[PDB]
This record gives sequence, C-alpha cells and structure tokens, in this order.
Amino acid sequence: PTVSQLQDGLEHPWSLAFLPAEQGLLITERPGRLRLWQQDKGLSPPIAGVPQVYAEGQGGLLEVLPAPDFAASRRVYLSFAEPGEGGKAGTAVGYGRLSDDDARLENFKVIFRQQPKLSVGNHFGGKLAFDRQGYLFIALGENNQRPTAQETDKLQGKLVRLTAEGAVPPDNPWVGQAGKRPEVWSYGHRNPQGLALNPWSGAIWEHEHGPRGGDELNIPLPGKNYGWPLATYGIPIPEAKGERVPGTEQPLHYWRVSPGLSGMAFYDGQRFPAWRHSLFIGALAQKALIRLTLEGDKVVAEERLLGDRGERIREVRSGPDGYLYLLTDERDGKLLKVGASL
Amino acid sequence: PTVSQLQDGLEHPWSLAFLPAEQGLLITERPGRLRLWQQDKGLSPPIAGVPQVYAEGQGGLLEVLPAPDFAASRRVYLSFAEPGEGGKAGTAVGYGRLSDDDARLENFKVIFRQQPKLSVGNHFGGKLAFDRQGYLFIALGENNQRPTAQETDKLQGKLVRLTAEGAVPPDNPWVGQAGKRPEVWSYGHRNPQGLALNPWSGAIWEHEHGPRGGDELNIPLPGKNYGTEQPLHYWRVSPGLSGMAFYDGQRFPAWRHSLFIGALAQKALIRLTLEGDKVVAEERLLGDRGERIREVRSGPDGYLYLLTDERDGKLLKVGAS
Ligand SMILES: [Ca+2]
Ligand SMILES: [Ca+2]
Repeated sequence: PTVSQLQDGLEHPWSLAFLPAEQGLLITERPGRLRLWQQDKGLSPPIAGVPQVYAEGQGGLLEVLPAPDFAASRRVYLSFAEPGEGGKAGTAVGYGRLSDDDARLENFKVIFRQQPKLSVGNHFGGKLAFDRQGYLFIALGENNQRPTAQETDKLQGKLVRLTAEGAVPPDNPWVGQAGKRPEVWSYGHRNPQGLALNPWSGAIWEHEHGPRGGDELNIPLPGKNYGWPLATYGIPIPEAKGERVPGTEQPLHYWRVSPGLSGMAFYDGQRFPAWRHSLFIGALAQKALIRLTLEGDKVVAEERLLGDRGERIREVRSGPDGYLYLLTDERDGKLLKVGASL
Repeated sequence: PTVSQLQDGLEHPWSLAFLPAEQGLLITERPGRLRLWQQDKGLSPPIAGVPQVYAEGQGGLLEVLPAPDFAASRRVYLSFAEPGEGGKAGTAVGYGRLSDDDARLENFKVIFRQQPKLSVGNHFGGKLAFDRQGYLFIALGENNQRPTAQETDKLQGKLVRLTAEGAVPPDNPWVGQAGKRPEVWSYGHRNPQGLALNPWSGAIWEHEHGPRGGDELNIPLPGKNYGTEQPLHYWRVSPGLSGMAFYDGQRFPAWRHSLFIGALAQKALIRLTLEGDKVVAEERLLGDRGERIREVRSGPDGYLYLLTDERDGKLLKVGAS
C-alpha cells in the first residue's frame, strides 16, 4: 500500500469527514477542537462555536458528520461527551451550520442526550451514520456500567435511530412501549467504535470492543439484543452466561484476540478495484489496518495493512477520490492518505 | 480453511519433522521428550537417549530435523537449551541415529555449542534448516544480552552455517578474519524463531523478534549486520512469530507462493503472499480457534502441519477451502 502523511500535530484526533468537491475535510481533536484541512491551505485554526466537552479519559469531542445535503444545507453534526453532575457524564449529539467562510459553527444545538449520565470517563461510543433515507444512527457505549446495556429504560449500550432533527421516528421498534426508550434501535452493546452504511445492502453495520478479547462486528436489527453483558467472547465476565445465549444475537464476525477495533469504512471506489467489496477497520492496540473481504454479508478473508508503521488507527473513511483516509491516535496524531497500487 | 486435530496432549510441543515414505512425524515436547507420531498408531512413548535440556523459560528440547539422507542414514539432528555450570544456558545442536525400531537415539553427539552460555531462560533461537547444497543453518538468539548480537566474537544473535557434520565451511564469510567467529553467517539478530529455505529462490529466509521491537522477516546475506540491513516485512506490534514454511505443494493452488508463519501472542496462522522477494499481502487464518501457533511445516502430502503451544498442545493438519 501507498501512504502519504497529510497532516501531523493533531492532538488525539477522533473523527474525520469529507466536504463536497475540493472543500476539504473536518477533523475532531478529542480535547475539544474542530479543524478544517484542505489540499492547498493546510490546517485551519480551531473553528468557533464547538460545545464544551467532558475531556476526561476517553471523553471529549467525538464524531463530526456533515449532513447528507451539506452541499445545500452546510449542516454539521457532532457527538461529544457532555458533563453531568456528580462528576459523571454521558454522550450527546447536536448540529450547527458551518459558516460559508468555514470559520465558525453557528447555532449549534443538542438534539439528543444519553440518559442517564453514568460515565466517569469510559464507554461513550459516539459514532454516527446516516442510512439511505437520512435517518441518524447513534452508537452509544454502556458508560462502564455493564448491566445497563440490557436495561430497556436506559440509553446505555444502545444503537439509537433518530430523524435528521433528533425526533423519534414513529416506526422505531419500541415506540409506545412502557419502560422502553423509544429512541432505541438495538441494545446489548458494549462500547461501539465503528458504524457504517453498507453501500451494497443498505444495512447499517457496527463493531465494538470486547473486554480483553472478543471484539465483534454486528449487523444490528431493530429491537434485537446483542448480548452484552450476558453474552460475550471476551473474558469470565461476572454477568456472562457464555459465548452464546438464547434470546441474543451472535456477532457477524469476532476476534478472540482483540485488535482494538476503531473506525470502519466500506470501499466502493473504482480507483482500486481490488479493494471493492472490502470493509476496512482500524486497530488501536495492534496498530494496523484490518481489511475484511466480503461476500454479501459474509466475511471470507481477513488481511492486515500498515502494521509496520506503529500507529494506532483511530478513524477510517473512504474518500470520494477513491483513497482511504485515516487518523492516528496519539499526541502527535496524523491524517494519512492510503492507496493500494501506485 | 479445513483443520484436522490429529493429536492432543502434547506438553508444549516445539518442533515437528516428516520422516520419509510416510513413516511418520518426529515431534519435540519442550520439557525434554522426542516422540514419533504415526497416522495409524498415534503417539510413541518418549524416545530414549535424548540429551538433558535446560527446561526453563523458553528453553528445553527445541528443533528436530532429520538429515536429508535419513532414509539411508537415519540421522536425526536436535537443537536444545543446554545447561551450563554457572547457571547460564546456551543453544546446542547435535545428532544421533534413530534406531531401526524407532525406540532410541544412538550415540547422540553435540556438534555445535553457542559460546559463551549467556541465557537465563530466554532467546535461544533454535531453528534449523538445510540449504540446497546441504549446509546446516542454525538460528541463535541473543540470549537476551542485546549488545552481544553485534559482537563479532560472540555466538549470540548469530545465524550460523556449518557443514552437515558441524565443520566450518572454508567458504564462510568470516573465515580467516581475526577475532570473528568463523561459524557466523549473519549477525545482529535478536531472537529468530523462523528459518526456512525458499523453494523457488534457493535462499534461506528468517524471521525473529526484532532488535528495534516488533517482529521482522529477513533474507540474511553473508556477513551482513541486521541491526545495516532492513527487513523484508516488519510488524511493529509483535504477533509473536513462530515457525515458518513455504507452500509449494500442488494440492492447493491458491496457496502456492505463500509463506506461512505462526503467531503465538496473536494466536493465529499468518499467510504472506509472495511475489519474488517481496511481501504483497498478509492474510490471517485460524483466529477462531484461539490457539498459540508455535510450529508450521509444509507436508509432503500438500497439507500444512502445525503445533500449538499449550500444556495441552495439539498437532493440526490444515488445508485450503
Ligand atoms: Ca455481542
Ligand atoms: Ca533487522
């Protein structure tokens, strides 16, 4: 593979996303700053109007996601860890409009809040993804309070589906059911750090860290239980009943030795035809890029890229130019451009 | 891939080798036992006459390797951690003759000793491999004394080349040079655990836990310093490479021109796609089994054979599809 370093000096960068044409791409730095990067002008100063964040541990500014109609609307969504009280925190999502001069994020407002706020530093999740009709999917961690992922009245360990405005879709699975949060798409998740739309099936796919082993890839179905913490391939965990539990869904694919899955992008560009129908996932702990070959919904091969570089891969996006774009997670974090051939 | 669990109950198996004409496999258990496994009879009792070993840490009985003329000579080489008298240990290599009833090793004699003995339990290396002209390559760890790998007068961190009888070839790169060990082929290694002859190039390839951290795969050149020379392929986070085999059989075309390497820490079988001397792809296999892969050999029947590194160690037969 070909690697070009586009930018360095990003403090613990977490998310990136492309603006249309040649407008560049946005990057979050977890301490709490939003940046714009462009081919010709380099890295912008911090964009004004970003919310205050809970920058403890794993928390801070998390995902940046332009709206599907950003070209018309210039709307930008952000996820972030939002402080509560008692020293605790929880995930939040809002949007604002990027100025036409790219300098400030105006009118930013929270449209969704994880409740209750149980995190003291870990397991916010935070990945966002739009499906084909523009519903917003929000992957939420269980905030390190394991059992709450199963509790139907708590937004811990939940994949959430909302409208573009953050309202509850009238046909969400638990709408009008007592003791169940109507935002919820699927439950039983641990700490999801990958979320992406399969461009061939239209299904949202998800992946999450397991506890000391047991990283998983799932295709989350509405109303279904993904096991945590009753079912796990990690290690056993107190509440765990095994690797398989009736009434809970098995992962699509799992790793007994956890690479530290972070970020995920399906490759559909034509620049590198060998890469089409592949799913690319970052590995934090094993410091490499994972490439899964797909046959429909089946994983038929696992390959490793970039393991010689020694960089924790936090983010993976498939660019409209046909290249992969990555973020590396350290204090001198980098934006990398990656191709297959020459 | 397909997997057949051929044998269980092996206590930390380390190395395997095929005997000719389907007479079975020799298998070493790191504690200090040599065994013959046969598909029709299972596992033999331990073979008598094996040397005493230093079975501490990574040390013990390590490589088994029959001579290329085994069918006539029945000569079998062993590498092993040999105890010292100051509580140091070092790698030793010897050979004896496997008795005609497979029961004992006859007159086992040591033909090479790593000197000085510097290890206290780590970095013996121990892999063995013949080239096409029949020289014996011996991969030696640095005994976890890092500077010695560079020291031209120490046998730590060295790839060694001897004749089959343990003589120094007059051809070796350091013969005639002063203060240099004439046994040495290449130097600057840390802990090699893979050593295999490329069947298409005729060159010895090697992999190791590498001296800058992580693991690496090399094509060691005579007299060259491996740290200076740079790897064919590098893993910054060590999978725990162990074992190495090139696939040139006919049974599975998709695997021809692949290099297979075991992963101890990441518990998987690594398949590297080769185009000449370059690695163009790395696939991961058998991760679902959760086993530490210690040894990999290409079998004469076109399957891969693996040993797993556990108290309840396994012999596995692996095919494509
Ligand atoms: Ca699960
Ligand atoms: Ca080297």
